[PDB]
Amino acid sequence: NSMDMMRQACAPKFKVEEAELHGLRKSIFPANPDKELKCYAMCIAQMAGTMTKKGEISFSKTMAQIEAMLPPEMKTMAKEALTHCKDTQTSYKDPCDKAYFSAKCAADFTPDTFMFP
Repeated sequence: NSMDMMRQACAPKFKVEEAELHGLRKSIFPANPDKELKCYAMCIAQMAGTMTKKGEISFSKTMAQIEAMLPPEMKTMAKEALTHCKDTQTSYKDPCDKAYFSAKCAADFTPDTFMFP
């Protein structure tokens, strides 16, 4: 898994622990997480290349990634979720918030669908 290779790259850098991370991997995103957990989600986005140097999330890149990565029969639902959640980042100034709440929006929209490293 480049999923586990992504978590392994980011996790040691943040004050996060296995229970938190297990939760995200299972599409469970608390509404009020530690800042460190939000910044872990940002680290993941950066490594996947979905975060722009200005600290915004690329919808077009995230969409392209789903298209190669998800089971064929999950793709339309995952695309609907990303489309719906596209604007979520625009309500947060902090780039850790943008990345974390973007993923939470998608995870909430269609549970048991996304793979969060």
